[PDB]
Amino acid sequence: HENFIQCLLSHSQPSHPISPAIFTPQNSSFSSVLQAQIRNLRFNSTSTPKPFLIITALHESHIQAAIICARKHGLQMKIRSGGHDYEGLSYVSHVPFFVLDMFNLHSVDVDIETETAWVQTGATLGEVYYRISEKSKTHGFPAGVCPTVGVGGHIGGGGYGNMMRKYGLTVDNIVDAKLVDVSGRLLDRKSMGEDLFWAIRGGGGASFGVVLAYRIKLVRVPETVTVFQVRKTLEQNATEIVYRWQQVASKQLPDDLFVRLILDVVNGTKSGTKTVRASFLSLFLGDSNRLLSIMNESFPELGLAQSDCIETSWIRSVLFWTNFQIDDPLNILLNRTPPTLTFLKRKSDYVKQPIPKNGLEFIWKRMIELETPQMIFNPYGGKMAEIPSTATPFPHRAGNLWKIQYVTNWNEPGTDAANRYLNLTRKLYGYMTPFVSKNPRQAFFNYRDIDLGINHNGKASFEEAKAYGIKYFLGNFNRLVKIKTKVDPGNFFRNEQSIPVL
Ligand SMILES: *c1c(C)c(C)cc2c1nc1c(=O)[nH]c(=O)nc-1n2C[C@H](O)[C@H](O)[C@H](O)COP(=O)(O)OP(=O)(O)OC[C@H]1O[C@@H](n2cnc3c(N)ncnc32)[C@H](O)[C@@H]1O
Ligand SMILES: CC(=O)N[C@@H]1[C@@H](O)[C@H](O)[C@@H](CO)O[C@H]1O
Ligand SMILES: [Cl-]
Ligand code: NA
Ligand code: NA
Repeated sequence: HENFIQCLLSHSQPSHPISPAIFTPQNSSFSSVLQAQIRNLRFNSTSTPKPFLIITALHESHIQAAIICARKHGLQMKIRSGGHDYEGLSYVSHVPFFVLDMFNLHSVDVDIETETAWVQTGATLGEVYYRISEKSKTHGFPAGVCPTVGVGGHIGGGGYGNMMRKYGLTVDNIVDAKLVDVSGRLLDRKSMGEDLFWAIRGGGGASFGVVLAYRIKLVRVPETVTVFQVRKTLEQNATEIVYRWQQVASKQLPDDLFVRLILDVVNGTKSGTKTVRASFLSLFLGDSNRLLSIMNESFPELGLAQSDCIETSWIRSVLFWTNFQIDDPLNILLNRTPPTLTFLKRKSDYVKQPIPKNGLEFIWKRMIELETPQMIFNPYGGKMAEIPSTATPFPHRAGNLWKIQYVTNWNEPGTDAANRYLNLTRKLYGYMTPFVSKNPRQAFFNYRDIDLGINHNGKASFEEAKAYGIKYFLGNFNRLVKIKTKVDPGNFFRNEQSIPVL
């Protein structure tokens, strides 16, 4: 790989030297640089394939170099921003590969006048939120809950958060972007064209190029927002409460109200026994009095009271939504490292019809017998129902009541232990089949699941890619494929779930 390392130095601009950005295993730095952006401990095992090199891009020129050199030397590049990829596809590969690490490109330039912000893809959601909140307590951006998530993957993959019912996705709130293409041209919306600007807003940036920055459209948040978390076990009538949630959370609750439902298995009231806990976690873009009127009318079964409501800034709602204390200092959002790392599996599903009470009691018995899997239900409807399926590569719009995330975490290392938790996760997904979308079984790209299929990027690539691509992108998969064939016909930008060429 020394002709590649030489091509990189060969392409170095003298204003921004590439050498301090190149790490090979002979640098004693290498291990911690690889490890710094790892967010799934499954992909930090000794047996996990390591890149032979990491470029920690310090300038647009380092990206241009890495693309041009990797391309003429036929090398697999993995782009990494926040490293949250649930499958580690940003830092893991079964062919020899290097990682282009974007974390040093984390500029956030907030313009409250135009309600916009130029955000480098190496920035985290927490840095973006922190930087908005420093200029204005009445602006925000409808992205994800996890402060350490990277902008690159989050927006690339169609990121959502607790204001999607009001403002839609992250990708519904982009005015411009900067991207380096297969040719090493630095492009913006204008030079990139509407096809590529569409593709990188939910179609997985890493199939099309290195996104350097999104220009994001900020949104108005109220001077006061309301949050709550209310927990109900099966013994507190959780079945009736969940059942009612299903009928209102996407369909009836005003667009200002997001009520997430987290389902997990906890110790019951009788010793040794387990029960299902239904946690209702909410952001209301408004005050407790309007919320309490909504909930008394549309969802009284939750028993939401004034004592459940916390009123705070939009920025402190973010803290609350990531289990940080509501009085924590805001700069905790600048920590790029989560307080806990675990072994984890994620899958997703979409629900299009409410689960009958019989079906919920079914799920409670299955969840109690598998103990560890949890499910998170994220209501869609409001703006998510108003945007056409074609507006972004992300297709899941009207007709979807909610998105399920299957959440299985564990601490025990080793494949044997992994296989057990993966198996539990696959079983709950299996049980959920009749309740969730079918023909095809919809999936959310950002909840990446290699169980949906692996693109080996040879002869079979288009065939293999259909297996996850139709699930992620439904009928938009064909447009992604057309655009991929035009912007990257040689499939330089590839990964285990990349958009294939025709
Ligand atoms: C909470 C937590 C704790 C995690 C780890 C993930 C979360 C999350 N909460 C989320 C939420 O509330 N809403 C969401 O929509 N998603 C949430 N996620 C998932 C998260 O959005 C995805 O995992 C996302 O992909 C993370 O992005 P990242 O941190 O940038 O992750 P990677 O560096 O692993 O990259 C992911 C993926 O995108 C490609 N990529 C990264 N950077 C790129 C640039 N600059 N250009 C092009 N492509 C880029 C990577 O190659 C990889 O394929
Ligand atoms: C983030 C993390 O847990 N990384 C571990 C590191 O702590 C451990 O010491 C190292 C062996 O030296 O192996 C890594 O996977
Ligand atoms: Cl997560
Ligand atoms: Na290593
Ligand atoms: Na109402």
